[PDB]
Amino acid sequence: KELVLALYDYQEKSPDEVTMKKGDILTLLNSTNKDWWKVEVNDRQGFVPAAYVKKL
Repeated sequence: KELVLALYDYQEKSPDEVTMKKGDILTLLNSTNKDWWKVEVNDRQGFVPAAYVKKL
């Protein structure tokens, strides 16, 4: 498993993005990009800014 913690709220702005709330625990799917990481947030998958999450 690889979990991350949402440090901030983020509202999706494009079709490949997903929304998260501060304090959400997300499943990390792909962290190859330095700026945008692919995560699973409940049942949805998509990108959020890498700077806004913290690896656990």
